[PDB]
Amino acid sequence: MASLPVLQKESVFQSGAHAYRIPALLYLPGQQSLLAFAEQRASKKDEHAELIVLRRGDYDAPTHQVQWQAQEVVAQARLDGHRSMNPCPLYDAQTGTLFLFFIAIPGQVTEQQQLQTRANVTRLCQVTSTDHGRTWSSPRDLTDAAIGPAYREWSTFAVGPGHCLQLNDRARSLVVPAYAYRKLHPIQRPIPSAFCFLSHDHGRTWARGHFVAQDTLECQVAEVEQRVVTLNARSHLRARVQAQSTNDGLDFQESQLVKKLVEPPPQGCQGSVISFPSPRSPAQWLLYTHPTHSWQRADLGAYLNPRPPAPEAWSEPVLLAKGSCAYSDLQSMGTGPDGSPLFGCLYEANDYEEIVFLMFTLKQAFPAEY
Ligand SMILES: CC(=O)N[C@H]1[C@H]([C@H](O)[C@H](O)CO)OC(C(=O)O)=C[C@@H]1O
Repeated sequence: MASLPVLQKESVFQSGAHAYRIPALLYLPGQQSLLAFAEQRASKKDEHAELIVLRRGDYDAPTHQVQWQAQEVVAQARLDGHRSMNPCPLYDAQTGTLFLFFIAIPGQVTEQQQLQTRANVTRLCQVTSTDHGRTWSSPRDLTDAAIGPAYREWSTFAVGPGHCLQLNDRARSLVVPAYAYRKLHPIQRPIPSAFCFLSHDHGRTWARGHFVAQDTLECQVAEVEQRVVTLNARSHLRARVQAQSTNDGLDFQESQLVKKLVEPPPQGCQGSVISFPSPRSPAQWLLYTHPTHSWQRADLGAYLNPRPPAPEAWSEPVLLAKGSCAYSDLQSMGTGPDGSPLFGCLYEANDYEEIVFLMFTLKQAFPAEY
């Protein structure tokens, strides 16, 4: 009945003068340290988002523990008179440039307002850093160059939330997952769909990836063995929707509903997925974390997929945290102290009053595999 015994469990963000929701985790391999982002909201309500905070954590080897440095505001991540939300970090392994994509919405203008008004006022922004997050660039509002023509086709949009992807294609392309509320019917309300923002010139210029099966929300993507881009998305149904792309995220040919991966009643809850080298035919497996309770957001579980992307291959979950659990973001941290794949997990806990950092090896969560 207890949670899974892990290598680490520390509360990295807590309620105080501000509340903190919507976590993001980035593993800088050349540093052997993580970057944890989160929304610093004046309250726990979405419209009360304000800026994005950051904390750098450095993995100590002798102790197999991570040590976080004081939290700080990524002051640059924001547009004049706009709030910031949905941090989506990504490290370009080739140029060594750190990217932090985010959303900028005018003051306290709600999401709901944009939806029932069918008037998109959200803006796609990004900030870069060439010193591991120590200093950032001036914010770059990509709204025009990435969306442009389609901006009026959406009631509203958002990126992530969570870490992004960089394919191992000829050009090492950046893939920023997302979803959008598309105005398709004159009467029927706009239905959201997942999709990815693509870039093949290392952030110079972006492009919109094509949508997936209707009714998909926040999502994440991971690459796996020829070469595919599996995407896991939140849905208003009662289970996760996943899809595969064989053309580097430009289109998703296959799209199914995975019943083994449940979703809470309202409109589900953001979950997270990543891939890692396979311990033992396929070169990689997938790991996913999301609440396992079916009525509410609680009991964050970890799911394993040893035959990606076969839907039915997903495993039964393992309890990572008992009680109130919401959003989360995973990260492949390489080889763990016990020679198993190492994982870094950031998750929303206790009625959104703290964001917890979890660290465990594949051997701890899925011993059955060994
Ligand atoms: C950009 C934004 O406001 N995202 C919000 C998201 C969104 O409303 C839903 O995915 C429908 O699109 O919902 C939730 C949530 O706790 O479930 C918090 C997020 O901050």
